[PDB]
Amino acid sequence: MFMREIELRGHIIDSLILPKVFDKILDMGGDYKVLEFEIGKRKTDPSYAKILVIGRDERHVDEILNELRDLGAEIPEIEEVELQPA
Amino acid sequence: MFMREIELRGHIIDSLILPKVFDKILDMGGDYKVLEFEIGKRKTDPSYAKILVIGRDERHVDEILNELRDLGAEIPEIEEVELQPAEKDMVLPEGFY
Repeated sequence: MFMREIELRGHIIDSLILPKVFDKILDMGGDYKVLEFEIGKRKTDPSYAKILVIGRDERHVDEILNELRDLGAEIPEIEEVELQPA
Repeated sequence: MFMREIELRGHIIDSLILPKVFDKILDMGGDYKVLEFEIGKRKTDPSYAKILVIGRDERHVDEILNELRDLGAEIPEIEEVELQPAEKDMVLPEGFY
């Protein structure tokens, strides 16, 4: 099984970024674990979430990744950060 | 300086609940610090947040907690509760900036 960790930075709180991300991951046969979650220090700053995505194999997982990038685009004010060797 | 710990439970994310809790505490002259945050296994499960509430004294913090208690009673997706500390004395004196 292959897994990669991604991070969502930005307006995580009142958006559907996370549910949408979670639905996508599961929709394609993957699973996730939220490894870190830090809320925006004041009700002003960017929260972030480190999500661990888990798959059968690297091509599988990456196919999910790429779709997760596409979601990042549409939903406004959320940045995706790569943690590992891209 | 007094502190009590509270916990929100339910649909923390995709709510405005958090910014509302924070706003209310700040409006009333307290400060808060988010201590823990746990997400459920599927978005249909409940998450929870532990938040420490800090005011000038117990009387006043109790005022805040009661406002926060009424907030949770209004919003249906979430319940609010207080946590008893494993420590008796929850007061801090002035200093520590």
